Amino acid sequence: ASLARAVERLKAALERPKDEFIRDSAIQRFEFTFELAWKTLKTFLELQGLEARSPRAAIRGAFQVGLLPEDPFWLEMLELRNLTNHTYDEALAERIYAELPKALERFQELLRRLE
Amino acid sequence: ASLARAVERLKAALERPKDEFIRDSAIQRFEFTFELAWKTLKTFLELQGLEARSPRAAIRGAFQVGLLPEDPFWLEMLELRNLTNHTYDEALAERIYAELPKALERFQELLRRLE
Repeated sequence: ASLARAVERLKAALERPKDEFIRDSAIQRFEFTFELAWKTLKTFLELQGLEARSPRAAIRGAFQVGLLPEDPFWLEMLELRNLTNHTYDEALAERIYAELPKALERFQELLRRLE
Repeated sequence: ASLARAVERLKAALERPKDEFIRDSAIQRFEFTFELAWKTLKTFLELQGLEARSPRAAIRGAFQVGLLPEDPFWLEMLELRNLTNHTYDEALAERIYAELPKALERFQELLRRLE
């Protein structure tokens, strides 16, 4: 499970010229990237004593323990991520794809900070 | 939200010639088309005067009331449905995709029977 590669796959879909297929595939890739992301934070945090038993906690953890800089947007992403399974609603699909480009910026940031 | 419509969205992605983006989008259209499917059984069961709290309970209930015929593949789908988030692993995505054409036959069947 490589984070650097999951990002590469998300970026990929995000550069293509949008249509419903590339859209959904972007959303799809957004989810598994987020899974590897928070697990990353987890492992990192646990390494130094702290404990994260859930994504939000891993976000909150990284925020205090330095790592990621105070960005209320991460919590915003977490919220979108819970909707991916309700995208049978095409408007919600669009509403989500609209924020992926930013979400990508955050992931690219985490990759950097993890040195 | 229409199940019949969500099924049509899956069919579409399945007819198009394959590649990564289409692959991933078919997975994502499965992630939600399945969510509507169990929420549709739940509703049906409720109207039947029964109770179903979870996806499995709903599928088991479907078999009991005689809506759907005995088919162990429905549980395999649920097992697949819960792996979408572990798609950062491409060997898995391919494993899921391969089973989608079968899953579509079953969704179309459910739709046909709710008639």
